[PDB]
Amino acid sequence: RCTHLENRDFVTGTQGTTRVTLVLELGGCVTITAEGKPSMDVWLDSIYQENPAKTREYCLHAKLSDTKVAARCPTMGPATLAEEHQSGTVCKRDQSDRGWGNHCGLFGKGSIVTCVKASCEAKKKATGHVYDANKIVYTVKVEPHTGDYVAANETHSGRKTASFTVSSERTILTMGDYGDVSLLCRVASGVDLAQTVILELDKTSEHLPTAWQVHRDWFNDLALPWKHEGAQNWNNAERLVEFGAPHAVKMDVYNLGDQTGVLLKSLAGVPVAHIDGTKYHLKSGHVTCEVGLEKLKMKGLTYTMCDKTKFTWKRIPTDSGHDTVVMEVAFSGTKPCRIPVRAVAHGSPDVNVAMLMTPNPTIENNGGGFIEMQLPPGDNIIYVGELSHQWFQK
Amino acid sequence: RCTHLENRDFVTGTQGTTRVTLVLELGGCVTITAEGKPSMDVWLDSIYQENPAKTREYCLHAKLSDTKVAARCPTMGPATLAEEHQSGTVCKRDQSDRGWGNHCGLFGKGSIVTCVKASCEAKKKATGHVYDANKIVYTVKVEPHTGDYVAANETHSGRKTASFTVSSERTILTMGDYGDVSLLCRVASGVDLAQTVILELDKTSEHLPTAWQVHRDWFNDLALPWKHEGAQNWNNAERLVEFGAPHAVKMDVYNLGDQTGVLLKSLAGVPVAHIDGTKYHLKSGHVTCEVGLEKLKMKGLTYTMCDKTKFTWKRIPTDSGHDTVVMEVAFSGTKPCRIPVRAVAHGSPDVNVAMLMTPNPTIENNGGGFIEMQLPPGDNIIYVGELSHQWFQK
Repeated sequence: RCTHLENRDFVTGTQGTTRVTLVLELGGCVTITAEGKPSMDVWLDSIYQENPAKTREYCLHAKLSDTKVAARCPTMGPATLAEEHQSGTVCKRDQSDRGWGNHCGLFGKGSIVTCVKASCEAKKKATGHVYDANKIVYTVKVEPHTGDYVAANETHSGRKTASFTVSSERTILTMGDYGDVSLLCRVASGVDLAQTVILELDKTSEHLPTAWQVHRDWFNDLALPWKHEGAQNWNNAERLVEFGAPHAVKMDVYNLGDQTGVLLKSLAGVPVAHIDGTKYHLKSGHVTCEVGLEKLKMKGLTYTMCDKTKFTWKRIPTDSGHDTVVMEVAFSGTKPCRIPVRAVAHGSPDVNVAMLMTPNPTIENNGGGFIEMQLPPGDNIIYVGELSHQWFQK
Repeated sequence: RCTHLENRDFVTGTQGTTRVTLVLELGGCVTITAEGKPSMDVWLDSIYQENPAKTREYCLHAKLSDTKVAARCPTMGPATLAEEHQSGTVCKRDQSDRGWGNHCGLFGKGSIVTCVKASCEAKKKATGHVYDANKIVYTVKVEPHTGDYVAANETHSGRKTASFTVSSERTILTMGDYGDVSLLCRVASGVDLAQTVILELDKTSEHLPTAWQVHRDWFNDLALPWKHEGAQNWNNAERLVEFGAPHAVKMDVYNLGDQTGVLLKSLAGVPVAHIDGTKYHLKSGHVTCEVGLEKLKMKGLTYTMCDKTKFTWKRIPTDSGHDTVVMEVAFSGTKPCRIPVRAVAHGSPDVNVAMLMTPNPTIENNGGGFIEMQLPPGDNIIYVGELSHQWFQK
């Protein structure tokens, strides 16, 4: 959740910097590191609104019923059945080729209308929701970068959270023993959340997708029948119906079937949005923080060095990703000790080249001893006391 | 089925014409009329092949099962589960973001493939058939134009049929008592019936359409998984599957759902082809006939005129459509009599202007006495003996 996340920046300062101003986008993480304070990771974990507002619904499959055909003789009048008074029904008026051998009198064209009742099928609804900047929640998380951490989904009593609305952006956070990071987070959505919609389908028992963040323009002009929250019936039922020509005095009525394919066509390469029932997640957004570290303290520098021998390599210094070396160690002897780390560049043994992200590495009780250092390029030798390993830097 | 059909031509001759050469397209009708013979209607009723050849099938909805995920550590190797040996299965290879907190060792990208089994759903097949000129059947129908007929779907022992293959186009036809129309019909398909296909869906209990005559090019490049007649499994299953990105070591697999809408989209305004189980109907085609009437005879001219009074109007001379006047009459007295018809143009009473399509109109037992005449333009008076009615001609 930070050595992991490919989207990792650092931020470093003069000791007499004490504000930092970042942007955090989603599921990027930043490691802030600063002279004589402990490196923190800050990151933006979640944007969402709970019970967002429902928008129009869309029919993806029509239920057609009661084909109604009424037709008049070519002088007589024009025809009507009065179900074109009603809604959630689809009606075409044609003229039918009418003679004698079709119960008429004059040879001519003999006005005809057929209507049909259009309802939507059991669970083939598609449902918008809209966001309100005033109701949305931005979640930043701080966690010290000491790596007395766990593996990628197990919390931690240092590792704290701050939740910002638009309307409240000024939390202070207690980092186990290290003191207080302050946060100030000017919220910034992305689009007009009156121009942006979470679109949902019904979970139709497959490996098929449920949900998409999508512009409110595109949604609103979709090719489908629609209503607002549980309404009478459907406007634009005719989007899903089509009529035959008239033979005689009958006129065929068709269901252009199931738009599910058609919609997921539309949505090709739109990536799916996320949802925890209540909580609707934005996929897009960022937030911009003033991270106030005038008030962190070091991991207890109050401790005596680990006996320089009793270390063994939990993890071989391995390439990190983000342009650092990281290593775990086990040190069997005494308990809470400050660790002796150092590394040096062939040529020059009397000068330490280790630039630590892991400033005052300790081995604690439960455990500890992850080290992240950045090293000059070339053949170096890394030392945790006497324990050593090679390193080449590219 | 001929005063009805908007698509009616006539053909008329010198008495010493005896061949006629027509084209008949489908569900157009021609009325041939000729000095001192009885007017016939000829027309092309049906083109079809029985049990046409099946082509590829197309899947309109996939059944996905057994998502199989296998992934390797970023030095280790590349990954395989061996279900990408198999077919009717869909496999993507990605690289997954792999670290320490994902059971690995090196920080890197750690080759992963997931496969899924793709079968097609209960009755969501789409099925071509192809035509063979050698196997197709062209049906012409002759029926005398005396209108001792019925109403638009009740046969008649005069009204005869001739069925032409490519390979046999020379029937002679016995018209009740009138003699023999000969027919010679040089068959002409339309498209290469190796470039033309009846496309079918499964009758999915709606007012939805089943069938379409369609070019074999378009069909063959459709966006769907396919097999030949009941095969192992499906090629191009991947047309209907799509994969998530890889989180960790898992990689999501999706069903782009139901192509029915998508296909009927494609087919918008293609009009539906027809099918009687065995018999597949072309919607397009025509056939070109030499109609040999050197051998028709008149309705029995052997009869005495109807008493000129005892006629009453079954149907008022009404506009036909096709540029003729048509009328029915009832004549209560004696029985088989030849009818006295005539009409005249204000100005000039001593000269008959009635040009009959209904040359030797009789009233028979069961019944009779439909008259179709064509009249010069202006105020005329039509007379069946003494019975009379006005006519204006435009």
